[PDB]
Amino acid sequence: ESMLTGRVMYNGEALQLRGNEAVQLQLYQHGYAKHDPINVYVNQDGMYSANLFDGEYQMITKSGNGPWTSEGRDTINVTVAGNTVQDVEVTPYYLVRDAQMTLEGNKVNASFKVEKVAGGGIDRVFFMLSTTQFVNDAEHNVDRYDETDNLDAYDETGKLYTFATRDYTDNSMFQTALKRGTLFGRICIWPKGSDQGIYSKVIRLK
Repeated sequence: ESMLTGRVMYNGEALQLRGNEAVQLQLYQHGYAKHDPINVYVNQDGMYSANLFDGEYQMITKSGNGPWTSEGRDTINVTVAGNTVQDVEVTPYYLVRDAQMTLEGNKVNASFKVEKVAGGGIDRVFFMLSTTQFVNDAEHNVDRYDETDNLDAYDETGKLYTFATRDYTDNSMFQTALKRGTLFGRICIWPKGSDQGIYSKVIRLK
């Protein structure tokens, strides 16, 4: 069996997603009308891998699934002949730019800049803390902190967003992560209309 791999990307760059099983691509072998696809998951770094027999496939994003619009959505004809690469281009709503999360004693200061692509408005923004690198909207074994006011005031490319400072003095997992020297963070923009967040890269704060 061969491996079909690739990236979900925009303008040359793989997207930062919720890994696990939240974002799926579809592979069709009998035409789109037959509505019988193979499921392929996309990881937190925008990469997918599928174990397939050689042959002809049509690959497409799953309608409505992922922090992007249907712009340019169409089937991509793929010939799998041994291990094969095929990227998928999408148009995101937003990207999280210049993400910074800094540790100051027991406090965390997080900020970022908005890049507006398709746009449509920002539903919520939040950051996550974790003792490991696997951090997303559901997995965050130290904290998740959301802000939801005035987000329309940041709905423009280049706008700097600064979170309220958060103190983690009595969080045993946090204090342990400090002492073990292992604290990870991530930031998310949730676009209005999206089923999924778009993220910064994972940041190691300590």
